Amino acid sequence: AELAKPLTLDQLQQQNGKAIDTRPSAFYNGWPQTLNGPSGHELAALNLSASWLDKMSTEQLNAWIKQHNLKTDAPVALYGNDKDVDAVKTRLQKAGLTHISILSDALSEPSRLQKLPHFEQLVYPQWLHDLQQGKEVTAKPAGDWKVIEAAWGAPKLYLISHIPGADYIDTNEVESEPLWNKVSDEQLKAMLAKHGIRHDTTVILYGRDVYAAARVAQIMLYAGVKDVRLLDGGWQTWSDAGLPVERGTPPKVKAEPDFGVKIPAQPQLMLDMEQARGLLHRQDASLVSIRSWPEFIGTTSGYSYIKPKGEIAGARWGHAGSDSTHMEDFHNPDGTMRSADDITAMWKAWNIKPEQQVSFYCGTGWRASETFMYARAMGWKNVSVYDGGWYEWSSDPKNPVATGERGPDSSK
Amino acid sequence: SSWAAELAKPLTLDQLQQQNGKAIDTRPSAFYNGWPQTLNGPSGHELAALNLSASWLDKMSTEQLNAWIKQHNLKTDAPVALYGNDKDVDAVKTRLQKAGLTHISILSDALSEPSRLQKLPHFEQLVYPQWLHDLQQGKEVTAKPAGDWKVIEAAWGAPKLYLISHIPGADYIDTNEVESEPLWNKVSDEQLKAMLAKHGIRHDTTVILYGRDVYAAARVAQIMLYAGVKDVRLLDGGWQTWSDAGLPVERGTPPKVKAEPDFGVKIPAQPQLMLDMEQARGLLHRQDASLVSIRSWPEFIGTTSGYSYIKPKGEIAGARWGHAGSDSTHMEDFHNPDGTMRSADDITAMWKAWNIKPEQQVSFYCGTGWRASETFMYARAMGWKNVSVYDGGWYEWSSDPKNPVATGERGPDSSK
Ligand code: NA
Ligand code: NA
Repeated sequence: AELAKPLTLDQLQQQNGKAIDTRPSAFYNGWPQTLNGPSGHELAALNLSASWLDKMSTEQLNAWIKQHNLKTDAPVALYGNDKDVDAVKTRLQKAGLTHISILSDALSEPSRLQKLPHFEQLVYPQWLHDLQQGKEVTAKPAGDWKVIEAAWGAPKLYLISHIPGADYIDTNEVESEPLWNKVSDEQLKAMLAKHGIRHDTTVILYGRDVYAAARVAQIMLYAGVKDVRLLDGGWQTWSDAGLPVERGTPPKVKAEPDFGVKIPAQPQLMLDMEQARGLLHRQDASLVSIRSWPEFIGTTSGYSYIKPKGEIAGARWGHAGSDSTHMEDFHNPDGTMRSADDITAMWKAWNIKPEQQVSFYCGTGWRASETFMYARAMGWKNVSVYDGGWYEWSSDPKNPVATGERGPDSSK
Repeated sequence: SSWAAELAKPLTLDQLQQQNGKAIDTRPSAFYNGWPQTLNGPSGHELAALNLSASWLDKMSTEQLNAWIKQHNLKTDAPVALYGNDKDVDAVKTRLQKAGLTHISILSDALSEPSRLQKLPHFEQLVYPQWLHDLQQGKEVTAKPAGDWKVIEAAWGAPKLYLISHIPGADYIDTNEVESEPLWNKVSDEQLKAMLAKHGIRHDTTVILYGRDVYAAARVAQIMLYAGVKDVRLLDGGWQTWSDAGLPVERGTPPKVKAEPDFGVKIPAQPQLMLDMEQARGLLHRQDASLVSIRSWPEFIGTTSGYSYIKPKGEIAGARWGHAGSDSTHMEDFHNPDGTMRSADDITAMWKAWNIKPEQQVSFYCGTGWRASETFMYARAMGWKNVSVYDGGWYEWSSDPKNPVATGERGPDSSK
């Protein structure tokens, strides 16, 4: 049961061990725990939040151990809040790790920490609550800000409960028939004015599902809202935190008829079909499929209304989830974004790399929007979404299609 | 219900793991162990997958399948997900249903992510027939020998069955060429030097051994490794697998071999792969070392010596049981129904329950070293870094009545 000898970061390194940060990911990502506090995690630290443990079965934990290459007898040094450290210690002990210490000097040198380059784009609930209350917070919006729930269709679960002061966006306001591509620049301008968004309004989006808010978020970035943020993990994190809620219909919003710049200010953030096709078979560019494996291999289209099966020939698999409405490969057990290191490694194995021009697509753009926001938070400088995705590509039977089981080599 | 016909829904590995289910790899063990099905393709199995090859099924009775199911603790109702080719998955699915498993799915994303696969760290040391045939015929193969290579059949005595048939281009080595009376220990370094030269083997010749019995070839292989042949391999499951694959064969006496008088390194280049009695005794009563008995349970408890010409009964005191087989000449505990090496995960668990672990200095012995060489070759392929054979085994140990002897039913605690 007892911990082994405490180790400094230097000693752990000399012993080829690994540091495990037991704090929630928000903090691992770069959010300081208190104002002006240390930002980020120790060099090469893994993230295993004590708060995830009740949603990790024995086999999930075993898989996480293997996937992070924890050798059975190599030292692991835990840090963070003392209850969390103890809870993680116990699980790792049951999982059969044999040399568990605390990292004694964890977080003591702010200048050697690593962070998500734009962690401030993935907010967490306590921070949003403190912002609302007028408490001084890290990376405060520069001016006006708005919080907005996004979902498909008329307000429904929002009427039962929502984040206080939250406006509501029906996804149908930003996308439509016949392709489920974004609506016109003109329609986006009307939409932005109506919800009182100017180019310098910070917009904080959340949803029951992260991908609905990400979809709206990426479109607003395209249109020209400079500061657009997501609630990491979506509404569930706010619910689980037991923060206050409001109910009923969205309150009247004051229109902002002058956006302040020409829409679209960032047109390069969205590719069309020919542009997407132009990325294929290149070392310096990647067209990334954010589709489930059965979609990628052609077992299923993933969608009721899409008849053709298969994938974009030359698309590099970026992973996704179990079907077209889930994103498990990008999520911690609490629904927040997996560690940037992990996402980076998963993408690298498929030759998808930050120096490339990278464009994500899926069935119609939702899952791709989610990975786009993460890539942006990760500091990836040339990312975009190919809106039309498989629905568009496969509408033309001349377009090259791949099917069957294959690996990274097959998308050179 | 018993007429029920819906397919259990496919599961991702993430899903199987959420539910603490079991994956079952229906491929032949060579691919389970890590051999890729295509040059540069995925290598190995999904984490903690079991191996139940479709090709074993016609050699597994109802009782054997039931014992296998129970040994791997497949709960009647817990999710089981299969993968492999369609014909194999279906054959295995049908047998598992007839044994009464009820929640049987396909693992829909099996092998889709090479980096999470598990394999023998040196799967290439345990070759399989199609690989060798392809090598012979100038095809591209995984883990190709670096330079010259030789295939060699090993068996006790002069060429018998070898004259009826053998692998094409196989030479033949009588085990009497590597070991002899009075102890049945390896012959001297000088005689090994002559043995190697006469068989055309230099330190950088890849040697591929097989026998009608795996342990004959393992015996010769481990001695060659000790001498300093760097790349030594076994045909997994021995001659029988080549015969069952229906591959071409050759007949008659062993062709002449070009002598190779210069070995190229001092023999022995790896002396630490063989222990003497004193070195073996030095492993006893340790947490960081094990002296491992690869003998049948009746040998281990003193019911029988296991041998005609060995009178004392019992076991080296403090030795740890590493399993073996039903009697002194079989190895069921290390074999699949096709004769190939049983799963590394199972062998690892079986050793661990007797406090035999990869972190230890580990030395295997038996009566005279044959079975021990077999397990040595497996632990080597499993990537165990400090393993050896204690050549003299029970025959040498018990020849001196002063050496302490253990007897009777006992567990791992009696070997601390
Ligand atoms: Na679209
Ligand atoms: Na011997």
